[PDB]
Amino acid sequence: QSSQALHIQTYCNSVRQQIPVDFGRFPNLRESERQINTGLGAARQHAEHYLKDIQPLIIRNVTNIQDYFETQNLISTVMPSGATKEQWLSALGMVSDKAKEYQEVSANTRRTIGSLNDKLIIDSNNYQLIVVNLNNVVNGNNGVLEQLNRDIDGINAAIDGAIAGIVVGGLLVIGGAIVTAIGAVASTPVVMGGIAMMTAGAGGVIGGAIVLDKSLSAREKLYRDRSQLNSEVLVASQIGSGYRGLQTQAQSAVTAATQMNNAWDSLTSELETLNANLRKGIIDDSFLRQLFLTASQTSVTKVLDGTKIIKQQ
Amino acid sequence: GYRGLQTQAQSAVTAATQMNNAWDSLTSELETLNANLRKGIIDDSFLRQLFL
Repeated sequence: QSSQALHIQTYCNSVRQQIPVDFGRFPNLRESERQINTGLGAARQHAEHYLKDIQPLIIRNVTNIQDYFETQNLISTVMPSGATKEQWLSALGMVSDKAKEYQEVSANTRRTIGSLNDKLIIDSNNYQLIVVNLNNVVNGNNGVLEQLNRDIDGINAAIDGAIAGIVVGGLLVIGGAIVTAIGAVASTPVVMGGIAMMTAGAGGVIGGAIVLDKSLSAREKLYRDRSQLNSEVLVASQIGSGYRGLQTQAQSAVTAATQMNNAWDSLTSELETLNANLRKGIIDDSFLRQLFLTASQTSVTKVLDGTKIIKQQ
Repeated sequence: GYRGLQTQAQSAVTAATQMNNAWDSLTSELETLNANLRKGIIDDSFLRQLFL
C-alpha cells in the first residue's frame, strides 16, 4: 500500500545500485554484457534526473497550488457586506488570472510526468530485451551441454577398454613368468610360449598406457568445456534474475507514473472548469453571475480534493 | 563485493553533491531575501507571514 512516488523512489535508488558487469570470460555473452551495460547506464541517467529534479519540482508546484487554493478557498459569488461591485469583479479577475497560471503549471507537471513515463518505458523495454537475449544464450548453451554429457559417456568406454587391456597384460605377463620359469626346467616350446605371453603382456600394458593417457586427455578437454558452459549459463541466469527484477520494478513504476499523469490531467481539467465558471460570472450582472459563481465554488472543492489526492500519490 | 562497494560510494558522491547544491541554494535564497529586505522591497510584516 505504498504511494506512487515512494514506489518510483525505491526503483530509482535500486537501479543506481545496478553495478556494471563484465562477462569477459564468456565469449557468447560479449554483445549481451555491452548492451546490458549501456541500457543500465541510460536507466541510471533517468533515475538521477527523477530523484535530483523531477520529484522535487513536482512537490514544489503542488505546494504552490496548495498555498494558492488555501488563500482562494471559496469565491464569494454573493456580495458579502460593504464592497463595490467593481471591487468584487477585480478580486475575481485576479483569482481567475492566478488559476490560469496554476492551470499552465499543472500542464507543465503533466509534460514532466510524460517524459518520466517514456524514460521508464524505454528502460523496462531494454531490460526485457537483455532478459530474452540471456534466456536465448542459456537455452542454446543447454543443447551443447547434452552433446557434451553424451560424448563424456562415449569417452568412459575407451577409458575402461584401456583399463581392461592394462590388467589383461599384467595377468598375461604374470602367467607368462610362471610358465617360462616352469619350462626353463628343460621343454623349449613351453619356455617360448611363456616368453611370448610375457612379451604380449608388456606390449598390452605399454599400448594401453599410451591410449589411457591420451583418452583421459580427450575426456579432460570435453569436461573443461562442459564446466565452462555450465558456469557461463549460471552467470547468465544470475544477471538474468537481476534484470528480470529490474524489469518488474519499471513495469510497476510505469503504472505509478500513468496514475500520476491522470491525477495532474484531472487537476488541469478541474482548473479549466473553475476558470470557465469564473469568466462567465464576470460578464454576468445579476442571477446568472451567482449561478456560475456557485458552480466555481464547487470547482474549488473539486480542486482542493485533487490537491489532497496528488499529495497522497 | 568491492565492485558493489565502489558503486555504493559513487552513488553516495551524487547524494552528497545534491546535498551541497541544496544548502548552496538555501544560502543564496537567504542572501536574496536579505538584499530584498535591505533595499526596502520586503517588509518584516510580510516576510513573517511567508515563513509562517
